[PDB]
Amino acid sequence: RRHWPVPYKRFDFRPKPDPYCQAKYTFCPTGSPIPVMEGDDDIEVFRLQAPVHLKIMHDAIGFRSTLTGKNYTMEWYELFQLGNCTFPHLRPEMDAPFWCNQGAACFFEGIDDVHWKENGTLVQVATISGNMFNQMAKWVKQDNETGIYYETWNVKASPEKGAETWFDSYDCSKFVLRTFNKLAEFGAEFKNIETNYTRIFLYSGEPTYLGNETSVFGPTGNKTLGLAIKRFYYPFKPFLLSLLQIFDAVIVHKQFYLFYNFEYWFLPMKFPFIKITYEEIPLPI
Ligand SMILES: *[C@@H]1O[C@H](CO)[C@@H](O[C@@H]2O[C@H](CO)[C@@H](O[C@@H]3O[C@H](CO)[C@@H](O)[C@H](O)[C@@H]3O)[C@H](O)[C@H]2NC(C)=O)[C@H](O)[C@H]1NC(C)=O
Ligand SMILES: *[C@@H]1O[C@H](CO)[C@@H](O[C@@H]2O[C@H](CO)[C@@H](O)[C@H](O)[C@H]2NC(C)=O)[C@H](O)[C@H]1NC(C)=O
Ligand SMILES: *[C@@H]1O[C@H](CO)[C@@H](O)[C@H](O)[C@H]1NC(C)=O
Ligand SMILES: *[C@@H]1O[C@H](CO)[C@@H](O)[C@H](O)[C@H]1NC(C)=O
Repeated sequence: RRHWPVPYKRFDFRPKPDPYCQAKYTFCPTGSPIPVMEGDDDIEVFRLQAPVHLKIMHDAIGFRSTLTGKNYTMEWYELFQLGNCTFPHLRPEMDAPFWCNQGAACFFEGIDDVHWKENGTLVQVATISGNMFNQMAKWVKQDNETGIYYETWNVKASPEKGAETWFDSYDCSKFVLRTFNKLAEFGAEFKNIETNYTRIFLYSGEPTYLGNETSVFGPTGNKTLGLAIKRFYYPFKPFLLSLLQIFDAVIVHKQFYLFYNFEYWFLPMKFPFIKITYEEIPLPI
């Protein structure tokens, strides 16, 4: 009882992070506000990729202007890093597991060439007007305030072509693709370069909707299933014992519990279970 992929749910505003969520490394340490370009400016648009399952890459977009002279980096990643966006914390004063899963956009001056050219990619893909850029900027702000949480897993029926997709992730690469589609809306024209992205895939049958955080944990909810989800999540955080628990839940018993849109789903795992691909997603036309 649904359409093929569950759509990503947006919000009217971005809440402040709970004080329980603290980062070891600060999010967007050099982030400057997005400047306003001159309309007739020429802004080179660069593809940026670097390593974070041998090929797990981080994506970002570069901008260089001819009038400003300076260049800039733009990315979208986790406020408290990947693990906190993928698995929750269990606190004893709460029936429900707590997440620090917020991701957001980061924009700052300068492009660190060595960071991307060493073990990654740095290639110009477009040239847009300042006007376009400014318009793009506006969209980013809206996006930054409506798409507030980071999601790791792409959930698909099988590695085959044409296989049904249950869930799309919402990470850095998806942000880059959103920006490029938006630029395409303005009429921007991309070079024809092979652009491959990292995608972390879970393979399962049709998911089942288990419920929101109050429909599962708390007084008006199932107890056995809540303790089941808790027992599923506990090994993913503080070793060998946890590895065996994870292998038994995911491989032997073919079970996954997916947090998506702040709701809980069940994934009947299958096939190669967890694959990390580096596949082509073409630039928009
Ligand atoms: C998208 O939304 C996020 C979250 O609301 C914004 O993140 C915030 O970005 C600013 C600067 O970009 C951060 O402030 C910085 O703090 C460091 C030290 O903490 C300082 O060295 C910098 O000079 C700057 O003051 C801020 O911490 C960060 N996080 C939060 C929770 O506010 C982001 O700026 C937004 N991006 C866009 C393009 O709208
Ligand atoms: C993931 O989130 C946890 C929970 O907020 C962070 O762990 C806290 O980190 C602060 C600062 O280092 C410590 O003072 C707290 O004691 C930690 N709490 C717990 C429960 O571990 C953690 O830093 C986050 N992960 C990353 C990579 O930033
Ligand atoms: C960005 O500008 C710096 C100089 O400030 C330069 O070292 C770097 O190569 C530039 N990168 C790109 C992609 O233009
Ligand atoms: C990019 O992905 C395609 C799949 O569409 C694959 O055939 C190709 O080998 C990949 N290229 C690289 C450099 O990994």
